[PDB]
Amino acid sequence: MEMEKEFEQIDKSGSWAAIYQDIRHEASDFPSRVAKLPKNKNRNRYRDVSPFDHSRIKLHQEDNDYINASLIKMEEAQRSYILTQGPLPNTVGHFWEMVWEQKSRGVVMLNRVMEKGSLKCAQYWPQKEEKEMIFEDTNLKLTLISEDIKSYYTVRQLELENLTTQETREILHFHYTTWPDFGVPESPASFLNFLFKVRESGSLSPEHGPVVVHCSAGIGRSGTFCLADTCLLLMDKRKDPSSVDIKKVLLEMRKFRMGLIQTADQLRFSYLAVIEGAKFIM
Ligand SMILES: Cn1c2c(c3ccccc31)C[C@@H]1C[C@H]2[C@H](O)CN1
Repeated sequence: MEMEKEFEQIDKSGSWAAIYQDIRHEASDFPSRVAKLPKNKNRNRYRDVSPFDHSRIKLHQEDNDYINASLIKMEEAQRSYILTQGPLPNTVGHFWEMVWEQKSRGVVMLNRVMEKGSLKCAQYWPQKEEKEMIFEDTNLKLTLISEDIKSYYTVRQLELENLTTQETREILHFHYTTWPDFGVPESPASFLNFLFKVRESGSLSPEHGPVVVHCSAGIGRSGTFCLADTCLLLMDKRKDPSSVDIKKVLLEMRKFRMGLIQTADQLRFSYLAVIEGAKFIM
């Protein structure tokens, strides 16, 4: 079926939970043996969210190459994404090592450091120009260059330096600051405006490594971001945009990381975002 009328048909019939449970039943199951090794317990935020072995990002290190991060490679859309958990106190150096090694231009953050009165990720970037951060375990230096605070999101320019080679690179930090502590946004308008700002920066384009996108577990809000981006790109590429099937795209993405889209409300929100976004594109 088309999307917008399939949407109204699920609303009128109140069957979002049944649609979402079908997706959960059909989703891929692949091994995640490296994630579960005892030496990696303090590298995982949640015991039930792990990268598959076949798609995990490897650190260029011979001691321990493990990080909780996955490469989502969308062949028809010609887009790739790295989805990862919010960094932990003992993985902030690994996080920036990955950004460096994978040649990423942009980092997309969809959570606040504290939500619901608890810490959802480490403070992993500097908040003042004159107070830079040094990660001694991976030999990197990170400096805040500029910050632009808007009503729904903040954009930061960062300088990442590999202290071993003295090479430097400019990284863009895109921080969506207004996702509610509970539920999903009422309107997709600010989320779509944010997606378009990331696109306009070059951070999603083939001349760079994959964008790094995270929330707390790296599957819920993060899944919504890449699902909406890929569906909108396919609607622009194909002769028949009504052939784009959001459930089929989501199942394709779940071949590369488990659990993408965590609730039926996030699934409905993803439909809404793609529907409204397709009208603005034209
Ligand atoms: C524009 N730019 C540059 C750097 C940089 C670091 C942070 C923000 C912006 C930056 C470092 C050097 C020179 C230039 C170049 O673009 C890259 N290499």
